Amino acid sequence: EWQENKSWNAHFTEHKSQGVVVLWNENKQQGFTNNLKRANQAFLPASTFKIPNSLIALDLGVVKDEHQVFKWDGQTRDIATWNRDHNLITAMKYSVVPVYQEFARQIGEARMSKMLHAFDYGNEDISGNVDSFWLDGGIRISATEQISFLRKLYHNKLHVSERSQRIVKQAMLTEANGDYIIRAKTGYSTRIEPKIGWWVGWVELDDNVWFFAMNMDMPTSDGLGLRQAITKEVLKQEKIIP
Ligand SMILES: Cn1cccc1-c1cccc(C(=O)O)c1
Ligand SMILES: [Cl-]
Repeated sequence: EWQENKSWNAHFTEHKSQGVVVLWNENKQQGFTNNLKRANQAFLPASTFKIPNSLIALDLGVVKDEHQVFKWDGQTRDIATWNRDHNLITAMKYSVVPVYQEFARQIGEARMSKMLHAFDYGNEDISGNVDSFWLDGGIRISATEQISFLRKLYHNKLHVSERSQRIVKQAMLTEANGDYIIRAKTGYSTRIEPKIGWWVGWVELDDNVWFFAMNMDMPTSDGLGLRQAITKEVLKQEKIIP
């Protein structure tokens, strides 16, 4: 069941923004969104694609473990944090595209396509460059499809090893305190209109899990912090976090 709560739109209007937040109450098997239509609109995943990409690279042995160092190729890029060595944890933390492009090249088109089909991921279309299709290719996924994929990951039900799923969930760790744990991944799609920002993941509580997927229009990088801030405003309104 899906329920529409337009009162969350105030959190977007407050910041002259437009977007969608989708929540799923795992215990109750109930979903909530401010915009049912946009919740099912499929967009490029951009760096949220680092979740499946990590899973595939680990299961195929392209990445050995979360400590393997992927050395910087020496090309100075516009993101300072990318011009350094990384492991899986830091590469997800800083959304280090060039590390994941190398992964994708080693995975290859055929294994990439097969895995995404096995994951039931979005429209399963990797058309484009094997090392950029999640940024400017044919793959599309909606906020509700992100949640359905993440639920499989949470439960170790994806068709990769349990170990691979455990490592990626570790790498998704974003915030933890005495009240909740957030495992999540941001995205920023700039190469093809509409430019949007993503945040997808879940909130672990003592006795429930709330999955979330949000996206919002992002004409400039100035608003990127609104991805987390708006989501948290919704979570606070629903009393999921303090
Ligand atoms: C600052 N920036 C401009 C374009 C892309 C980025 C960027 C780099 C690293 C992480 C993130 C993020 O969304 O978390 C964004
Ligand atoms: Cl952890």
